[PDB]
Amino acid sequence: MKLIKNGKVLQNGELQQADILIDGKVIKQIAPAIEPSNGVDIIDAKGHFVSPGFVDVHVHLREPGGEYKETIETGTKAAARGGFTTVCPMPNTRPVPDSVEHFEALQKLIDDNAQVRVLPYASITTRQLGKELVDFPALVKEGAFAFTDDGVGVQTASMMYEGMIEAAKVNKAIVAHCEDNSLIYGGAMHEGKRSKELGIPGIPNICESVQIARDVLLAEAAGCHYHVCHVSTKESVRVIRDAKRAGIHVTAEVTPHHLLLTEDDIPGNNAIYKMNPPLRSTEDREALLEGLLDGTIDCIATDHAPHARDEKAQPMEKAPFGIVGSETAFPLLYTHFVKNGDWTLQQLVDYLTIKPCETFNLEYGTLKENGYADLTIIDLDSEQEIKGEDFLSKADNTPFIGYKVYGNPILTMVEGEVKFEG
Ligand SMILES: [Ca+2]
Ligand SMILES: [Ca+2]
Ligand SMILES: [Cl-]
Ligand SMILES: [Cl-]
Ligand SMILES: [Zn+2]
Repeated sequence: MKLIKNGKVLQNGELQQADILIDGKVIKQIAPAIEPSNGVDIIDAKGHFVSPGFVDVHVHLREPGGEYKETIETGTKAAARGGFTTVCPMPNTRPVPDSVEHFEALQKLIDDNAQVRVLPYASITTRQLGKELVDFPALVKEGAFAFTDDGVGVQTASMMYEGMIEAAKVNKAIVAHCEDNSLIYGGAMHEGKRSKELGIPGIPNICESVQIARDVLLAEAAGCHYHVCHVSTKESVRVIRDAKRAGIHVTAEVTPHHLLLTEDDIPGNNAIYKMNPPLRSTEDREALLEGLLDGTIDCIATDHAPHARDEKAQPMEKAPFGIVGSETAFPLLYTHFVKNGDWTLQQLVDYLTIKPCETFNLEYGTLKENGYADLTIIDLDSEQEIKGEDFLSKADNTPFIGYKVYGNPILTMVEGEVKFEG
C-alpha cells in the first residue's frame, strides 16, 4: 500500500485539497484526510496538483530497429517524466508489428522494458508496404490498440477501404498519417512565405487534406472509426468538421508544437524545426486552435519523434522529420495557454487524459476510486528552463530548448508503482 498525502485535485473547475490511498494497482480512496495503517509507503505531494496520468495516443518508441534514437525503456521513462502513464507507439519500426510473431516479440520487449503502459498500434498492411492487409482479428488478440497508416503504405483507395472494413469487423480505429505521396514534392517544410525566403522545398497543404477528404468517405462506407493524426492545415480542419457534421465517425488529434508554433518561428535552415506535418502558416494554426476549441479536433497527442544528434544537425533537406515532445508537452501548454492565456487547467488536462480515452473508448484518463493508480504530481508554481541535459529520452531534437515553463511533473505513478521522481 501507498498513500499520497497533501496533493490537490480538480473538482469541476477548481483545485481542492485531497489525500489518496492506493492499494496495489488500484486506488482504494480519495478523501480530504486519511490516516495510514501498516507497511505504508509514504509519498508527500507537498501541496502540488495531482492529476490523472496523461494518455498519449501517438509516440515513437523506435525500438525495435532504431534503438540508438530511443528505446522502449528511455522512451517510456521520458513519457513518465512528462506525466504520461499510457502511450501508444506507432508501427514504423523494424520489424513492423504486422504479425502475431512480431506482436509477441514486441509485447515481450514491453514486459521487460516499458516504464509506463504501452498500447501498441498495428500496421494496416504487411511491412507497411501497402500491398497486403494484416490479419486484423489475430492482432487484436495480441493487444493491438489500432491499425495505423504510418510511412509509405496504403496507396490506393481500395486498400484503405478494405482495411477499414476489417477494422470495423474488429471494432478498432483506422489511424492515418494523412499524406498523399505525389503531393510531397520532395518538400521539407510548409510551402509558403518562409520556404521561399529560405530556398527550401515546401509541402503544400493539399498533401494532407486530400487524404483526409478521401478517408472520411471511405470510413463512412465501411462504417468504421477513422482517426486523423496530427492535423496541421486549415482545410484539413474544415474537412473534419464537415465529416463530423455528416455523422461520420472521424476523430482527430493536434500536437503541442502545431498549437504553439508556425513557419514564422523557423529561424533558418534548421532541422530542429523539421517535422511531418510541418509547422504551417498563422492562418493554419488559428484553424487548429479553433478546431480543438469547438471539438472538431478531439484531443492532443505529441508525435514524440526522437532522432540522433548528428542526424538532426544536418540541413533540412537531408535531416529526418521529427521532434521529441513527451517531456515538454504539458509544461509548454500549461505555461502558454493556462498561466498566460484563456484555457483553464481543467480544459488543458482534459485534452491529455479523458479526451484521448473517450476517442478510443479507453478506461483511463480519470482520477477516480477503483480506477488504476495512474497519476502524476505536478509543480504548478515554480519555473524551470527546458534543457536537453534533463531529458530522460535518449534524444534532444526539439525547438523548445531554452523555454522557461511552469507546470512541471515531479512524480509519475503507473498502477501504483512510482515510475518517475524528479
Ligand atoms: Ca534551394
Ligand atoms: Ca537524456
Ligand atoms: Cl492512464
Ligand atoms: Cl500500413
Ligand atoms: Zn508520427
